[PDB]
Amino acid sequence: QPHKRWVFTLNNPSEDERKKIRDLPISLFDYFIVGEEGNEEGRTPHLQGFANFVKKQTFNKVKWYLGARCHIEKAKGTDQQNKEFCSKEGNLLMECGAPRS
DNA sequence: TAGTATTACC
Ligand SMILES: [Mn+2]
Repeated sequence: QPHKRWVFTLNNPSEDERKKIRDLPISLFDYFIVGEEGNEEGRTPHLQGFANFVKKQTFNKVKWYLGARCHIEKAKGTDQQNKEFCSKEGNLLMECGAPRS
């Protein structure tokens, strides 16, 4: 049930929610990336994220760390694929660690 | 899994 690797989307993040995530300790993660997306024409600003935790984490622990309003899923793709997907719009909020095999 | 949404990796 608890799982090491999760993606997340957070739609219309507020400055508070961005700070919560910004302020996460980097010791929590083997790899973590968060991109700001959805800022272009007629479209929803959101965080596009991926977390590879040091330890496996339950669904509700992940929501505690990242925020109540996040949509989260067990990651099916590799760290590298997620790194590319969450970097695709060119405005990264944070990235720490390195992608893992 | 719940929450926010059409954004969400393979
Ligand atoms: Mn996106």
